[PDB]
Amino acid sequence: AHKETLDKLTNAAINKINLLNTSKVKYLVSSAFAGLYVGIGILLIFTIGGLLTDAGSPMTKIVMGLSFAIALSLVIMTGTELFTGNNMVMSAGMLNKGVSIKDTSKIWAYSWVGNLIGALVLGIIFVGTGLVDKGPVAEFFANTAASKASMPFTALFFRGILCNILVCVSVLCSFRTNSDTAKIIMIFLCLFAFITSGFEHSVANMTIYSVSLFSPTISTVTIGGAIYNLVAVTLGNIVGGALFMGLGTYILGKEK
Amino acid sequence: RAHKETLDKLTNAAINKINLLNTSKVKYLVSSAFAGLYVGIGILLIFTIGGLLTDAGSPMTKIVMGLSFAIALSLVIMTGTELFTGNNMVMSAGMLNKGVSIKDTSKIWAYSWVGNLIGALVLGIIFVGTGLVDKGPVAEFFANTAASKASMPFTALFFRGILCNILVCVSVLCSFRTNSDTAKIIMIFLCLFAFITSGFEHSVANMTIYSVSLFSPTISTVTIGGAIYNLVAVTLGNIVGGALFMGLGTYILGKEK
Amino acid sequence: AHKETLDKLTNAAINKINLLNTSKVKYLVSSAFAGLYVGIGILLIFTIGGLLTDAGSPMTKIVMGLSFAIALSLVIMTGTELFTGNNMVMSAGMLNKGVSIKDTSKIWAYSWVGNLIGALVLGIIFVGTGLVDKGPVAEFFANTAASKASMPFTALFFRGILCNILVCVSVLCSFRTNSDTAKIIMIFLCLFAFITSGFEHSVANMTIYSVSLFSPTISTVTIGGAIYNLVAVTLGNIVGGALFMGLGTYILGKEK
Amino acid sequence: AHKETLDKLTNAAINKINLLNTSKVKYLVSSAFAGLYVGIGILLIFTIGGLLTDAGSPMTKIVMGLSFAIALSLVIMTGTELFTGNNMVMSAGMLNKGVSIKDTSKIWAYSWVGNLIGALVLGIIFVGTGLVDKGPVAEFFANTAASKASMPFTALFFRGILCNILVCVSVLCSFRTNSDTAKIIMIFLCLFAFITSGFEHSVANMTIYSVSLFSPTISTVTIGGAIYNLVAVTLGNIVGGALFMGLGTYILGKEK
Amino acid sequence: AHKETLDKLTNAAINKINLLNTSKVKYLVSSAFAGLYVGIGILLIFTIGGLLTDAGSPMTKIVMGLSFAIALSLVIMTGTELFTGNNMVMSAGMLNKGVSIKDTSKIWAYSWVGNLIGALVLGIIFVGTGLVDKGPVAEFFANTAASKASMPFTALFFRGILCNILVCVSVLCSFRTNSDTAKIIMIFLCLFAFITSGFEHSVANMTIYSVSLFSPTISTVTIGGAIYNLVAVTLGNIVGGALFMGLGTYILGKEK
Ligand SMILES: CCCCCCCCO[C@@H]1O[C@H](CO)[C@@H](O)[C@H](O)[C@H]1O
Ligand SMILES: CCCCCCCCO[C@@H]1O[C@H](CO)[C@@H](O)[C@H](O)[C@H]1O
Ligand SMILES: CCCCCCCCO[C@@H]1O[C@H](CO)[C@@H](O)[C@H](O)[C@H]1O
Ligand SMILES: [Zn+2]
Ligand SMILES: [Zn+2]
Ligand SMILES: [Zn+2]
Ligand SMILES: [Zn+2]
Ligand SMILES: [Zn+2]
Repeated sequence: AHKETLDKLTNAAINKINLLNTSKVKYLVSSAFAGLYVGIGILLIFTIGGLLTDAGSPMTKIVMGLSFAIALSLVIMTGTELFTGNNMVMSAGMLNKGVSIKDTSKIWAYSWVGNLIGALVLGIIFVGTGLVDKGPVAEFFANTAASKASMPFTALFFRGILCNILVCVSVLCSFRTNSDTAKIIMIFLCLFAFITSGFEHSVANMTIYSVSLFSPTISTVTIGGAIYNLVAVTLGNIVGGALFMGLGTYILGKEK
Repeated sequence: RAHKETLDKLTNAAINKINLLNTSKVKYLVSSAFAGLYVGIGILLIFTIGGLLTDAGSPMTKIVMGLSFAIALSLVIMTGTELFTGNNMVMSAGMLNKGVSIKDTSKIWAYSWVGNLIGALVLGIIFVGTGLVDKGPVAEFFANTAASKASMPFTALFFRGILCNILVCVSVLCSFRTNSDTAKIIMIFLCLFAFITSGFEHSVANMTIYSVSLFSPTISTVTIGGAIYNLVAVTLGNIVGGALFMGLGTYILGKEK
Repeated sequence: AHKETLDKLTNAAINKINLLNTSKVKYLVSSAFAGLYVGIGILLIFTIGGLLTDAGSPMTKIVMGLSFAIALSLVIMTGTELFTGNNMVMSAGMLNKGVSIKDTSKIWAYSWVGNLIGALVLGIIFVGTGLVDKGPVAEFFANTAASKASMPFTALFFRGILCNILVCVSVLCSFRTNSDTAKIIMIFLCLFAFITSGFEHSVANMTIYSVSLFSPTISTVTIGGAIYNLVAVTLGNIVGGALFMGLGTYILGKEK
Repeated sequence: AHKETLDKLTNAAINKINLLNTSKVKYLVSSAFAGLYVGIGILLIFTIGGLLTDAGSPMTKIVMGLSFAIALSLVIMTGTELFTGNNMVMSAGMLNKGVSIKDTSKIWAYSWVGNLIGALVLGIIFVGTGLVDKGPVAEFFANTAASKASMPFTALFFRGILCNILVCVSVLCSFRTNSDTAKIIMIFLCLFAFITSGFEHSVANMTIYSVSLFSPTISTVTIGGAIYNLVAVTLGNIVGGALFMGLGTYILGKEK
Repeated sequence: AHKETLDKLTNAAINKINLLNTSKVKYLVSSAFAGLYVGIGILLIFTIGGLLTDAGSPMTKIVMGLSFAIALSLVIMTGTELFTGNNMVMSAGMLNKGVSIKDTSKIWAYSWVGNLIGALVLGIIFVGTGLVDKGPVAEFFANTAASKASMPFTALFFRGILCNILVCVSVLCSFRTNSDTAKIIMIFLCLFAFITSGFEHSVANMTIYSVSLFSPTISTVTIGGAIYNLVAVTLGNIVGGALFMGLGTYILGKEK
């Protein structure tokens, strides 16, 4: 049912841009929450990364992956604005003559900046719990944040592609089912996949660098490196979202 | 995107609460009691696990603990009973939405809080009578955890409670946005897995923690003035996460003019 | 929604006493099965107890509790007469003016005996499988039946209270959801909670003592010690089922 | 509600026999598929039993049980003819005046033989894969076949009884719910129990022996010993299925 | 309920060829995603194999099977064209007189070549991430591709069969249920069964070899060996898929 799906997608895009043109406050607040949601998932899996790494476990990355489902499940189940997901919706709705190229440009920028705000808000709050004053978890953040800002642009860009392919395909999946359960399971599988395989998610990283740059202990990485990671991964996501999933669902769901 | 339809569902839920309180206090407390005892049953389970595993020196203890805490909020959702931390978002949202007053909110918060506590007290007492926390790893787990929580800076507890309710209320929010019960349970399971393992603080869960520690004859790491210090700051944290975050969010996203 | 549920419970209660006043065969044959169904859960988690204990792992209690779900899941899905569950139904239905004190006591007695007959039959058959001729499993039974029969009264009594709160609250959930899957998930969590936490269920114990008594491989049993545990635990279940859940569901769901 | 189920069963029995009298091809082809489907489950959990026993694991049997769900999940979800299941269905239908005693015997004889053809075909093909040319799995196969063909008749008979009580009770559940998801979860719990507990399924054993015999590695099997196990368990199965489940479902769901 | 299913199947077949006859771009792009989706499943379970292998674990093969569901799940939920699935559909469709032999061979050819386009695309992108420049994963990819290539034709062939009997029987299931969750669960089981059992999947192998050839690590892969495996496995699938499931779902479902 590609036609029915492409239509759903396009409506989604129109609804998004409509919200933005109606209330920037509403759209920013909705995106803020999606960032805090994806971020919560990060906090869970780095807390797991810490516990399991300190204990020298081979299962660390598998378990970290199995436990990330909450990040996207919360976003999908609350109907909040996540930038990575708008990479497919805006483009798919754009090729379908439902939204302009500006519309897409505007939703991407606002959803992005909006997601960042949720991540910064979460960062400060977590930091204030003490839970990263020192120890295995605190360190797991510092090291990870360093690893990522230290990788080749090509490596990130491509990691970013494979990631948003998985994310958007689970979003597409939710558009093609009525089972909120099936929705969640598919999100579970895709995040399990993208997390454990080592792909890069622009928004989830906002929480990673948010907590680092806001933590006292963490001296390891600069703000300039956080921008290099987000930009290289962002571009990667955009490609994997718009140029693969966006264009793909349109091609499969046109009618002449 | 179905925010108006939901903010409505919320604003209605808020009304039914203050309505229930106003027609029968026996009914509102007895409900709040079963909720506290339900959230507490969840603490009995994961603290038993917390004990078996720490005594064995496993690195998976906090992970397995968070995973098993699902029963706490699941019972409360599936029975439709009054939980204080859940009303932080409902009453809050229903208030901003011109459905209930500030007086109603603080009435429901108080009666459900004091109500949940009765649930904990009854549970703890009964749990002690089972003899399961006379001695051993579990007793030691309650004893040690009770002390760690009572001896943390105010700010730490405060923020730990904020992140907790954002998760607890959001799982509730999810339940107002789906007709699948299975979907409801899963999301609760995920949100609880997150807040437990991440090390966040839930006031009504702590009532069973302190209920059991203080009531146990052999567990003295406690201090009632300590349990109060915790329950107050964590509760403050929960209200800020439930009302100022989720409550205010569900409304800002739900209005129309 | 408590009016509908309380009404719903009262109807269940009235059906039970109707079935018993209509056919004692049907009601004992339905109780025997519910006993033998819960008993099956025991045979599983004790076979699991023998293997994990003999090997001495910490997870033993946790795995056992996660595996007991089948016990009450068969009872609910087959729709058969479990004594512990009748503590809430008959209790609430009675308070709601639908059933009489005499009706409650009959349904309580007849399902108890019936459940027991259920376990006796399971025991004999299990004994004949040889699965308990000697080794970890038969040892886990022997060892477990001892401690249960050597615990102070109040301990069992309270343990029985907490058990039937969980067992009945899962039964309650199966009255508040149209999703059969959601039913099974809730039973799962409740049975996981009460098993791993070390609470006492009377019907399940009939199977424990059924095997320990029929198996040649002795025990620190002595029947008299089995009647002591079954009597003290049953009273606990009754209090937890009737006084807590039964009366609780009534108070929340009356109308004036 | 039991006549509404007892009715479903009686209709299921009438349709089974209607199929046999309409196409001995269709009924066999269906039974051979059920047999092969169940065997497929065996191939998985013996591949597991081989991996885990070799490494000396205390979890071996527990993981085996947890993974055997696929066996009956294909037979129920595809609607194919399984002998063990026909014990309760044909039995209950025969007691409810739906089908005759000769009807019950044809269905039983054919489905049984049909299931064997499935196992044989699967057995052959599996051997051709080379996965039993030598090693842990092959050893687990030949080892388990022996132990089974070496146990007293009684043991097998009683194991067969408890095995079918469980396999049939899950088949009953699938008659008592409209949730396909629920149907599966229940099959999962029932097989988990009977596998891990130590009970004997006659059709699953066909594949166990199919492989052991057709397998290039000597044996220690003796085909005359394989028949001993299949007769012992099959009879155990019949009792468990017919006398217990069949008779119980009829008794609980009559109308006078 | 096979008539209705055979009808449903014959319809899928008619739609597939219709799609191909109406737009080669739509069809190939649809097959490109199916291959890439199945490939993502491989990327996941080889990342898992690399980690657990390097840590020397006996559970590795078991954890790989449990984590492969995302492969056929993404495909069934996006409604995309996977060659191994068309072995059954086109077979049953043909025998039921909905499509021709020419129609069949076109669908087979185009999906297979379409799936390969997807493998090659996933390959390039994945290697571009550095996640296989060197290490346990990279070495795992290399090592598995070598084993597969260096295996007798008869072995690969028979494993291709059993693999597709499961891949297809899961597609058959998705045709028989309306529970989307039940569809995923059943796929999860079937992919668990064939991965852990050690069976051979043509399309999954496409990404294995796609990554082993673009990958920097030197090994014993040999292109002539990749074609030898792809061919001998492809065949195996065609047989188990068409000669087994196709013909079976036809025989059980025709009407006279
Ligand atoms: C906290 C306030 C956030 C405001 C974010 C607005 C940033 C807009 O950014 C611009 O928006 C244009 C359309 O308006 C697009 O055409 C441009 O591509 C984009 O850069
Ligand atoms: C047995 C439990 C009794 C609980 C009684 C709680 C009564 C709360 O009463 C409320 O208190 C608020 C302050 O918290 C005030 O702002 C409100 O005006 C007042 O109505
Ligand atoms: C073969 C098994 C037969 C069991 C029949 C049990 C009959 C129980 O009968 C009931 O016993 C109660 C107390 O036990 C009494 O309070 C009731 O008055 C009485 O009807
Ligand atoms: Zn349209
Ligand atoms: Zn309104
Ligand atoms: Zn009424
Ligand atoms: Zn009739
Ligand atoms: Zn037709």
